[PDB]
Amino acid sequence: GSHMERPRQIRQLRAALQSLEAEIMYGHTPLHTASQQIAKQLAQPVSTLFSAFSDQLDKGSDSAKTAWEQSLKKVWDTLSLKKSEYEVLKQFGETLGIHDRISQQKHIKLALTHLEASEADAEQAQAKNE
Repeated sequence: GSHMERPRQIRQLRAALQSLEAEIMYGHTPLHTASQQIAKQLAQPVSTLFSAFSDQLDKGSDSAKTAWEQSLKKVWDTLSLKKSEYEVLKQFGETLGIHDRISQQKHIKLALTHLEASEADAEQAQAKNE
């Protein structure tokens, strides 16, 4: 049920993106391996975003940005999110292609906070409905 599923899926995305932020920033783990490790833990359908991303990166001459965008479009219809989440997730991809280290980091944090905010909106809509 979409009102119910949406907050839960945002919460999962916030978890997974926090882990990827760390690996990008100070990890010694290749991004494809980090994403696959997350995919193994998360429930479907959000898990498939991360396994698709891992595949695209691994067997790919694609930038991380391009691999992310492609994985996002591929899985999008399986998720229970609104367009506002899509745009946030797209901005997260665009962020992977930022070369300035500090600016990239801060734009990843913005994505995460944006999801925190959308999670609240989604919980508020749910609660309104009950």
